[PDB]
Amino acid sequence: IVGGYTCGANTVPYQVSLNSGYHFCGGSLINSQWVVSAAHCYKSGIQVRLGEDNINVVEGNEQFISASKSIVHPSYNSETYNNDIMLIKLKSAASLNSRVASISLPTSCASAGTQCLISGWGNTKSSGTSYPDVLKCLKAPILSDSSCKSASSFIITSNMFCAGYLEGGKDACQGDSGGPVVCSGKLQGIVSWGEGCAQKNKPGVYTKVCNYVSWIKQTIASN
Repeated sequence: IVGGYTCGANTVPYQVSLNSGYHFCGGSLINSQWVVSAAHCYKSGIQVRLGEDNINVVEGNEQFISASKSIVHPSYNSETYNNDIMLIKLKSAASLNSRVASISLPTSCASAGTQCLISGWGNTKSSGTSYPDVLKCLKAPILSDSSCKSASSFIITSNMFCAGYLEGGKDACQGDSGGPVVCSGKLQGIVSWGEGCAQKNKPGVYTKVCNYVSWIKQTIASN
């Protein structure tokens, strides 16, 4: 996260870190047995780390659980990043508490102008590389599709939405992928892609979760 702030230990209880010997993506806990992330974060042998703040220090509230199965969206297109969403089922149910909680799925889609919270352990520099060990936070608004496309020239589908500041300076970045975008208490987006980080007229692009509620619910009910 670029231009954000230190969230504070466990203030984002649904935030998860996907670990394959090292942190490589974020994710969101939607219930005791399931986590949602981006399809481009797919990897074999994933260990889900919940209740994390400093990812390099055992602080006492962590739960390390291996993934039993991963399901990438049936129509995920790695070239355009369309349908960039994936579900991960935990080998065992997580213990829910004040530090580890689930985030609600949306009922309706969020509209332009709505403020959202984006979090992650990704790069903090727009130019250069500097990875934080503690969770970073960023409040950013949803931009209208027209405003986004006109300014960025990005090729976006109806399964994506932009959020951020056209003036630049604040944005998600590498390492934040798969992370949550929460607006009004609901998971409305997943950190998906963009052009560089925090650049002018180049806001972040996120997977529009409200378009996948049916798939998510049906998949978890049958698995």
